[PDB]
Amino acid sequence: SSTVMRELYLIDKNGYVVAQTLPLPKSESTAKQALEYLVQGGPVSEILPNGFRAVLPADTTVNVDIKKDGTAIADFSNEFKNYKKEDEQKIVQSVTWTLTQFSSIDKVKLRINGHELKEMPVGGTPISDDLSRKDGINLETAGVNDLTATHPLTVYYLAENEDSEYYVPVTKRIDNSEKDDITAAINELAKGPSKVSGLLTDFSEDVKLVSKPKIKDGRVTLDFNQSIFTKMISSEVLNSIVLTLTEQPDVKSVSVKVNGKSELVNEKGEKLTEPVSRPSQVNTGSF
Repeated sequence: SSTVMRELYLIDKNGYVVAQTLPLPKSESTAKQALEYLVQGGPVSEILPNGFRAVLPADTTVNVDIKKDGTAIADFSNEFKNYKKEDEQKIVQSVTWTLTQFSSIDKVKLRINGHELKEMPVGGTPISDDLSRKDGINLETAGVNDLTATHPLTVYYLAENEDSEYYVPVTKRIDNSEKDDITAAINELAKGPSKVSGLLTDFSEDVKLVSKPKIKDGRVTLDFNQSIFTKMISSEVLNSIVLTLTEQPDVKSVSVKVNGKSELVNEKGEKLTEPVSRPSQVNTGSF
């Protein structure tokens, strides 16, 4: 009533940048307000869920200028510099993903006291002129990654703490020989996250698509084998699918079938015959 539910990209106890959807006071400058609620020791302290921490250094202030081309310019005070090197990429991703939740913002530029950032101050992490969700989040960097032979794709895995389950986006490397990123996403969901990553998958490893996905007017149709599930598909599996696929360009909804038929039911026993769209609140927080 006096608040609006807003995505804040906080840092969880294992180091992941993660959306927590939290009640923020009505405001005339919502993009600016969202960033203000990333500031350590600021108003977010009162609504900070357990197992998460704020992102920007204490006493950081910010202006946000939203251009007509969809670019938001976030101009920070000098306290912005007062972070640990280890958090450098987290901060860029947090700000980027927090700003781009708004339909008027799809690109981000960073400034400190009006000075344009081509790199982050503490550790020199490069920032591109075009900064968006496509620059990834929680990048998988374990092992040898051939960036010439792979492309980034964001996939949501499951985490949990005392209070709740929540969905954590991770940018994986997909082989460039895969031209179907819908299928790639599903295969990655079935494979599950890295071992000892603080993440889990509710997918069986045997899950496969049995038909090529179709897409029509932003609606993806998936046809699974029996491993996907009375024929119940779990909420964790369904949410993961939908969050993951609706990160992809032009995907607005997902319909699910098993071996040709719309026979899947959810945990409430409801038949899933219609397209499921992205949750209105991603990772509602508990405080």
